[PDB]
Amino acid sequence: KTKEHLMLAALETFYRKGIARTSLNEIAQAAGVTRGALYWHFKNKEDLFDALFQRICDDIENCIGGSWTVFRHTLLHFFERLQSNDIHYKFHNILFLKCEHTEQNAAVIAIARKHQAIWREKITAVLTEAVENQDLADDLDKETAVIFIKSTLDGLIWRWFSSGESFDLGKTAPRIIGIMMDNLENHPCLRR
Amino acid sequence: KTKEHLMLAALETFYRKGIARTSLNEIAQAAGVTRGALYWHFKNKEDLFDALFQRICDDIENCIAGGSWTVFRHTLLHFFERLQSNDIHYKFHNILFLKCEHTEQNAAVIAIARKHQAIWREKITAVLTEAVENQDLADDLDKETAVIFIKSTLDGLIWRWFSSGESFDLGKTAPRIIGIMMDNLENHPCLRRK
Ligand SMILES: C[C@]12CC[C@H]3[C@@H](CCC4=CC(=O)CC[C@@]43C)[C@@H]1CC[C@@H]2O
Ligand SMILES: C[C@]12CC[C@H]3[C@@H](CCC4=CC(=O)CC[C@@]43C)[C@@H]1CC[C@@H]2O
Repeated sequence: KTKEHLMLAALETFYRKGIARTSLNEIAQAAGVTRGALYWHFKNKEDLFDALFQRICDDIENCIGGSWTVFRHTLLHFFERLQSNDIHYKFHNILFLKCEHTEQNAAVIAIARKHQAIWREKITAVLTEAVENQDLADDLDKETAVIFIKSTLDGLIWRWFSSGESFDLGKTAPRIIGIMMDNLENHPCLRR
Repeated sequence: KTKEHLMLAALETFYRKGIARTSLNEIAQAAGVTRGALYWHFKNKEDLFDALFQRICDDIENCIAGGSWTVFRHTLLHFFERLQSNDIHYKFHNILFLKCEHTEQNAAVIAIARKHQAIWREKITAVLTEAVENQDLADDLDKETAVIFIKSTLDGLIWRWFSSGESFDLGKTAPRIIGIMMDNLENHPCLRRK
């Protein structure tokens, strides 16, 4: 029952050509099946992409003392896996570099926005649990903190991919995370 | 001259269709000129892209005017203000971050973008060196890491704003981000050489 084989074929084709220029025919041909066999498992490009997104989010929550400490470990492990896990590597490379916000990709981009709001929620919860445990201040502007966290991580990923991986992510990621963590805990500009 | 018209028509077409699906024919059509009149001024899509990037880079370098590290603060704030208020800068950076897939077809356009990145990396290194000499930044500052820190911090704000459909106020967020980032460059020990 390996609907996993069809996902990995879409991942390879999205990786090689981008999402806009990938056709269902290509994915089926790459997965070595008929259009009909592909269709029984995934109606169209969006559901392939949604399912890869789900696989990524599931790997993250699997790998999951203290809530704020766990969060630190989650961000660190994320950038490790970006380097050592080929699916995580190729998926985020697609998300940041091969997903033009065109009207051809409108439904893929709605999918991505859907997981963005899930992730915003998981962050808002971590921030609230951290306020309660006294890791963050009570006047933490949580809404700007969520933007702050997402921008920081997005910028490192975007920088690393868009530069052709020209720097050592294993050296650089802990320092970016270390700084961002310190700012959330201490910087006045992140409060109301 | 007439180069200006052709360049705006390229920018609109890149913003509508992205760089990869834009044709030189369409740009000519959009601009009201024959294919041969365009080719005279711009030999290919890459030349148009390069022209637009230079004009953006020229705009920023023009708007330069206590202490040059505090000037850096200003030009950074002016960048994010221009992004929200200037149509060419908004469209151009939208195309750069959202409509420029890294396929084999765009590789020449990406090379052009990497060339302007390197110009900007050296411009950042020079601002950091002046600020060290001035002692706005510790002489101990790790300049290589700091440049990646600066680009990654700023890139992340831009990516976040464009890819989320501009669902937050850049005018209020960007000054906070810039203030934190510059605080970290002066004070955070993670940005020193040891
Ligand atoms: C930054 C990001 C959204 C937020 C994600 C992040 C990956 C790590 C992470 C895991 C969580 O448990 C909370 C959300 C975060 C913090 C994602 C990587 C790309 C995406 O834009
Ligand atoms: C971050 C960035 C490179 C560095 C640029 C930045 C725009 C603002 C800017 C102006 C300068 O004076 C130096 C370089 C910087 C700081 C660019 C926006 C996109 C690009 O990736």
